Amino acid sequence: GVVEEAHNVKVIGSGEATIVLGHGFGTDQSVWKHLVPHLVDDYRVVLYDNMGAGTTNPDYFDFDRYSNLEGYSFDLIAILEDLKIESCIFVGHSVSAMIGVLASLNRPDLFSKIVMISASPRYVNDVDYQGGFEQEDLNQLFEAIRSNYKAWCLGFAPLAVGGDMDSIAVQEFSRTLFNMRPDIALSVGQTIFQSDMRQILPFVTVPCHILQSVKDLAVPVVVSEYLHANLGCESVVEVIPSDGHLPQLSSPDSVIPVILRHIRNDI
Repeated sequence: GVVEEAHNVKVIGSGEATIVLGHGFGTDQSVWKHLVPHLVDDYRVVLYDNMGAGTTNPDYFDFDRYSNLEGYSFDLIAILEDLKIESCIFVGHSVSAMIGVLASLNRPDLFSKIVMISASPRYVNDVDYQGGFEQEDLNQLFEAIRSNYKAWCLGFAPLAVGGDMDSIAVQEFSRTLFNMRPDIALSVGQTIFQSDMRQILPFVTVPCHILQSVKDLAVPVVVSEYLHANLGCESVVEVIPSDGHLPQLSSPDSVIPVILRHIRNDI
């Protein structure tokens, strides 16, 4: 199918119990490689890539469509409808947590639970909210992307992944970052880092499990609490004693058991 080719959709197993996993900026569905082995016995598992990932065709990246996170949420519902999925657990890494939230506002019936890893509704600080970034440092970030994309990827990957700067996960993320087309990377980085989901959190109704590393470049721990306090749905937080924004890839021994408990157990 067109949709499923374009998003590199992969479906493993069958049956009603279904889990759909959405990745964050700069990576692709391979971020889930240490989680999926533990899901396939119990669930139909659905993997897909966001439009604009380096594994996707840049001719399909419609700048107007993806200038709002809504564009991605429409892609997610389309995939679910294409696959005839009437209900799933959705696991959203980084921006995909907010993409799943938006999709659940339009179609809450499609989701029984959202499990967020490394989520944030707002990165920019204001006098009454800490998201982790001042606008001036975002401006410098974007200028670096603009001036030398390879150099930016090499410097950003170790910061994002955390841990040892020479690790396999840092190398993997370095590689997936650099596989994006530089103009798409710049555009999507701006859209995500300038986003603001805070105002819609009270309207969420699907239960949410809010998971993050205690040390995350892009997600201060107070953001987990902000999500918990302001989401309209039932929610639970668990901060993991791990480092990094992609901790399911880089620290699976400590992280995967936590994710599995939240998938397998309801609030």
